[PDB]
Amino acid sequence: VETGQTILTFIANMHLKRSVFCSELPKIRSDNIKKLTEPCVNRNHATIIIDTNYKPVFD
Amino acid sequence: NKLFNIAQRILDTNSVLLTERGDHIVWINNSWKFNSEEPLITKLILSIRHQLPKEYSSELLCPRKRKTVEANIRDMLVDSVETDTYPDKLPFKNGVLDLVDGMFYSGDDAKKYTCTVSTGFKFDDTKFVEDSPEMEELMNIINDIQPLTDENKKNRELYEKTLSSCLCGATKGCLTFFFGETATGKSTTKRLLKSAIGDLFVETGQTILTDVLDKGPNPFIANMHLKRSVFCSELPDFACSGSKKIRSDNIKKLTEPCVIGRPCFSNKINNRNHATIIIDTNYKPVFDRIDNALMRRIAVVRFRTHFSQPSGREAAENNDAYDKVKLLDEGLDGKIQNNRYRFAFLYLLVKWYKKYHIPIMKLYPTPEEIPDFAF
Amino acid sequence: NKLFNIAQRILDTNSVLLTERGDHIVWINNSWKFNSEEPLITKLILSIRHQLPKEYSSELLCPRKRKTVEANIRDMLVDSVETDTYPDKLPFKNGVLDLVDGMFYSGDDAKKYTCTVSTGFKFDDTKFVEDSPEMEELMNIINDIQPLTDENKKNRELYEKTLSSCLCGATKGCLTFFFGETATGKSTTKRLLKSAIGDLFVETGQTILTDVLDKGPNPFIANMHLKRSVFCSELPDFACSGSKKIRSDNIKKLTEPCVIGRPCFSNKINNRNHATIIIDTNYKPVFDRIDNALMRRIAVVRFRTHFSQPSGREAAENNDAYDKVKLLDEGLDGKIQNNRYRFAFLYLLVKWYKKYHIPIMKLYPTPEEIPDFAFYLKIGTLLVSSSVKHIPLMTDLSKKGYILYDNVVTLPLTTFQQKISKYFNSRLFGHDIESFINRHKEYLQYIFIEDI
DNA sequence: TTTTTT
Ligand SMILES: Nc1ncnc2c1ncn2[C@@H]1O[C@H](COP(=O)(O)OP(=O)(O)NP(=O)(O)O)[C@@H](O)[C@H]1O
Ligand SMILES: Nc1ncnc2c1ncn2[C@@H]1O[C@H](COP(=O)(O)OP(=O)(O)NP(=O)(O)O)[C@@H](O)[C@H]1O
Ligand SMILES: [Mg+2]
Ligand SMILES: [Mg+2]
Repeated sequence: VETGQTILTFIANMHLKRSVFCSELPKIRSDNIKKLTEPCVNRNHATIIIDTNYKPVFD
Repeated sequence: NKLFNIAQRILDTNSVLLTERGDHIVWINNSWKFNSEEPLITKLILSIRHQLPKEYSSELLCPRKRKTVEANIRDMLVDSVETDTYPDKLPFKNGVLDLVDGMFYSGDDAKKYTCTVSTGFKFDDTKFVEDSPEMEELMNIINDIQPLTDENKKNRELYEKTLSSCLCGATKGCLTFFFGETATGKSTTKRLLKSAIGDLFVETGQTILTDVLDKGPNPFIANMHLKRSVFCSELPDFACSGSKKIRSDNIKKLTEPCVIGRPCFSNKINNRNHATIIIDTNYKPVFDRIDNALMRRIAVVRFRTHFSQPSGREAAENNDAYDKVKLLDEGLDGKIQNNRYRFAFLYLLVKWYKKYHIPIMKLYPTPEEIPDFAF
Repeated sequence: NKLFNIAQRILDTNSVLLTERGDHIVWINNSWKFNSEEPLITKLILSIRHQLPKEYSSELLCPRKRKTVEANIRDMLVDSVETDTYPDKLPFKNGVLDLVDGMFYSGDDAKKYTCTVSTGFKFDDTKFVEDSPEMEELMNIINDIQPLTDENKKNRELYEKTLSSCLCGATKGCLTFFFGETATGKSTTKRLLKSAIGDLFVETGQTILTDVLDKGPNPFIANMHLKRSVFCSELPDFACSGSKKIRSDNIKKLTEPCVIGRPCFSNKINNRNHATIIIDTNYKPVFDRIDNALMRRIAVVRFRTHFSQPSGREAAENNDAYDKVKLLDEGLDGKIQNNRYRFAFLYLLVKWYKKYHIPIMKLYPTPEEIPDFAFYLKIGTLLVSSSVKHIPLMTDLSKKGYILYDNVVTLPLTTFQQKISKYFNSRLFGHDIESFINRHKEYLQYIFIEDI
């Protein structure tokens, strides 16, 4: 699954997928980061892989 | 048992098929059709009654038994066959026209290409020639909107390539902007396109570019399924106070082969993107995020001819945004509305397709036309 | 079998059709009717039972067997048809009135023009005459609201043209503003028009102007499908604070032949625009952005006759917003509501349509009425744009402050500011001048007319 | 269930 600047900054399009891709990180909303770790938010089965162009800055 | 054999015989003719989305497509009157709010399977059961044997035909006249046959058919349909896999076929209400050669297929020949959408009108091979005065009148209309001058050569070619892309059913990698001032012929071009392709043409609202799509039913997105041309007219002056500056993420989704959106009282959320998306603009677009991905997704076609009235002619000739000034035809919107140029603009589109989009179809961006992309 | 034969003879008469929007239109009582929540097909089956032989008519008295016939009918209707394609036909509840002629058609003659809308009242030829002693009173009313004088000559003609175009089932390219002070006759004109065309007249809200048209269910715009006259009322002085301006985005959208907007619990997002859109005003409208594409779609009709009570008459004869003052008629409002002038006004509209909108129907704008367009109108006659006709004249252009830059034509910002300060002050157009400078910003390719 | 509501 591909998704941009929505999950970091689609609940149905995250269920049972083994991988979720986010691109061009345009903060990163660390509260959202903590949410994707838990198995239940639907069930999380995805190695959420992010590709970046520049060094990211957290909140 | 007898109604089970009727359903099996109907299924043996491959006139009902199931799509991965969940549609039931029927083959009535030389055209594949699907509709979630119309008894299309029963319409086929009634029409197919002439091909079944004599004793099986009388049983199909009672409506109640036709729903029994329909239930049997819907239970038989477990598999799912891919549809609309031919990007160089033009579906009409009575056949399919090949865009590489000039051959038109009607009947079982057109059935091989599972074209579930259609133009909505029949193919009449009497005006699809080149001759007849409709073509001569139309060629004057087009040559005034986009003159054949050398400075317009690249613009005229981009104009031809974008319009001929509406014939090809496939995913298009660019979003074209029709830029011009008032009375430039953009809406005339759109209305000519609509009569040429008919039901393969849909107009959508502004929320497909400025508003987040994922919320509730979205008929403005669900109606673009398999359409080959989407027009979003009247781009507002976002470069002002109190406005929404399009959206750079929507363009990424609108270029993807799959678009998410569901109709009312329906669960089908996947739509296939086959449309050349053109936006009618008096102002060139601006975006919240200018990325590198956005660079190869936008093309601009500029209209620089003013169709003025005899009263306001002198002022028009002293305008920078106009290269030619012509005379407005009051009785021209009526001719387009009555579909007079339906099969002449269609021939022009077919010729442009044969010249440009075979054997490879692709649209290229023109980022050196937007002030924002200059930096 | 027997109920299948009945359904086939019903389709042989072509009394039920399927439209491109999925609606089943039926031909009952000399009119094409459609309704998404009414049993119109079974209504036709019961009504049409008299044209069937004896053995078939008796089986149509059972509601259960009329549903079987209806179910058979919907299965045989596979192809759509085009509807409402004749713009010069006025459909009534019992026929269609030709506008190019005075002919009225009722029967199979009116069936050819598949007009799915109608006024909703039966046409009366005994009142559609001319003499009609109510017509004298109607002439008295109309000649007061829009007097027949030399000063109110082009305004009276525009008034007649706008009201006549409400009979045409085609797309109108202009939006008309009924502008006047209080008690000038705008609502009387609206109520007279509503009485004459009936259900072809619809009253809509203010959202269709000042908000987006496609943000989910918007019944205020989906009710204008196939309507020939749309009225908006009382824009709340948009030039003042706490107001949302006209949003010229919708003005161009409302002119297009198709307007995007959907009703509740439906996916029909395309509506056909056949409407003359008229807005009653006490103040001139103000738009968010002024464009040449906006000045091409605006017309204004002025109302300048005051109908006052005897007490406050003298306070109205000294007002510059009124040209004439007349006694208010207290019983006039109730007479219009009773459709007393229903057919006299219709005869007037048909006569004016024959005078103005034949053979080509088109509404023209009046940019010289809106005060917001004055700046653009002045600039249109103040400047010449770029080049080509002026390169050989640059020898005489060395003086008068003209310089050379980028080898076409140039003018410094200070020079243009000083020059434009000499034609009109910045007291009212300072923001307008700044907006023009910003939009056309440094150098400015523009040449004065007097320097040519 | 969509709209209504958030
Ligand atoms: N080749 C032509 N010859 C004569 N009249 C034409 C021609 N092309 C267009 N017109 C007319 O010119 C008018 C303006 O065309 P239109 O399609 O509205 O352009 P437009 O740019 O979309 N208008 P706008 O929305 O203000 O930008 C219409 O009445 C057309 O019928
Ligand atoms: N020709 C006429 N002779 C006498 N009275 C008339 C005439 N025309 C209209 N009236 C009456 O004059 C009154 C005021 O007219 P009205 O239709 O309310 O204009 P108006 O512009 O809508 N008022 P306002 O909403 O404040 O702008 C009403 O009671 C009408 O019935
Ligand atoms: Mg236009
Ligand atoms: Mg009023």
